[PDB]
Amino acid sequence: GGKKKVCYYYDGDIGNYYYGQGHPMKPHRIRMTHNLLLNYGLYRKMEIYRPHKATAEEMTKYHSDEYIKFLRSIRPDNMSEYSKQMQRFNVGEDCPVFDGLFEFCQLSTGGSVAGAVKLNRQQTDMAVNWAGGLHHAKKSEASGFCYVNDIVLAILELLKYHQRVLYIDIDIHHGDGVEEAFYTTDRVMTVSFHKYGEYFPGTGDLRDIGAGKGKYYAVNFPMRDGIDDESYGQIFKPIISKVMEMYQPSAVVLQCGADSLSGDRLGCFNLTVKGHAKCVEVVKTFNLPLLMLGGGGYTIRNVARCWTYETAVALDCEIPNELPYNDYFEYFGPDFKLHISPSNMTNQNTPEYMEKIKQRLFENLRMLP
Ligand SMILES: O=C([C@H]1C[C@@H](c2ccccc2)C[NH2+]1)N1Cc2ccccc2C1
Ligand SMILES: [Ca+2]
Ligand code: NA
Ligand SMILES: [Zn+2]
Repeated sequence: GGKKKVCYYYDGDIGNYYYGQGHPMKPHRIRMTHNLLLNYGLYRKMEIYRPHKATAEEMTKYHSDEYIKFLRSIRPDNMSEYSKQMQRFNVGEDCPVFDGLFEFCQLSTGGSVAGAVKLNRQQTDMAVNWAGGLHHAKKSEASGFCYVNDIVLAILELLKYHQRVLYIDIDIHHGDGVEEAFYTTDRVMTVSFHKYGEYFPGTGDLRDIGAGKGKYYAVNFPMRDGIDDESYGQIFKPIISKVMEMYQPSAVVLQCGADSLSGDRLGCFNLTVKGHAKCVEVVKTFNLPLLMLGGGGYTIRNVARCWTYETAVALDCEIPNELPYNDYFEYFGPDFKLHISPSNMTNQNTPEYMEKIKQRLFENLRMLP
């Protein structure tokens, strides 16, 4: 279906935001990604834009005015004055107050909304925002290191021009904030694959299918530890194909959280970069306007590898396994290769479990008109 025009969103300041000592979320991984893909020469094939800072007006298309006013006002130096408000909005522990928190939100969000605008205007086929994908943020509360739900905001932008928008989430966590925003509408179908069972956020059971007009428009594929490329690949393509057939969206948002990779400091899946990127390849085959977003990922060398390779996939550009020299070269030792190996961990997702969950979701997809 041809090679695609790709617009890529990046602000060079993003890597300077720091969640605090010991916090596993490292915005610097976005800068490592960017530097790696520049050193592969991928800037020659795509348009690179610096996102605007999304305004409080843009954010309150979804989020409450009280919550956004709080995020814009809270700082490490006035936290004592806001103790009550911090608890109301779930800020101060997993979602710390840090210097430049609101600007981080603005840049994360600006990339996603700007990409959606570019898609709406038919000026690109794909838009990429690796600083986006903050799927846990809720209307009036922070959650799981997420403050502003850039994904929901981008989908609201797409809904100006698209009757039906499909959201797909391959982060190891359930995309609960996105699901919740659109749970009672048929104008967005949310599809999340995630680890389920004693695992954050605790949502995304098979049986959560939407409500009201949105009944059957939320799809959740709960998984166990140790899922591998072959097991994931054999459910992802059939599920997404059936979704595309039955729902017929006109735009797609794909959250590419890299915490579903093998060796992730917080995740317990066993995907390689190739296995993760196969999801991008599958979605790309439908030739629909596509917004590719970031997400989790805590082994930062593997995040940079993953999103570099997925940018190359978006561009249909073959890149060598030998990493080019770059500003973070030592982070890619001891091998200095792009691709990763799976671990020897047991896959707790038996082939029968995978088929059975698939069959249950197919029964739900038969309820669409
Ligand atoms: O990986 C996650 C969530 C965050 C989310 C994200 C993406 C991009 C930037 C900020 C945030 C990706 N998925 N986690 C939530 C959570 C909550 C509590 C203990 C560990 C974890 C890990
Ligand atoms: Ca997910
Ligand atoms: Na929905
Ligand atoms: Zn995650």
